[PDB]
Amino acid sequence: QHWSYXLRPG
Repeated sequence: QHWSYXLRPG
Protein backbone atom coordinates (compact mmCIF):
# COMPACT_ATOMS: atom_id res chain seq x y z
CA GLN A 1 0.00 0.00 0.00
CA HIS A 2 2.95 2.41 0.10
CA TRP A 3 6.41 2.18 -1.45
CA SER A 4 7.90 3.85 1.64
CA TYR A 5 7.43 0.64 3.70
CA UNK A 6 10.52 -0.54 1.84
CA LEU A 7 10.92 -4.31 2.16
CA ARG A 8 8.45 -4.79 5.02
CA PRO A 9 6.62 -8.05 4.20
CA GLY A 10 3.37 -7.33 2.34
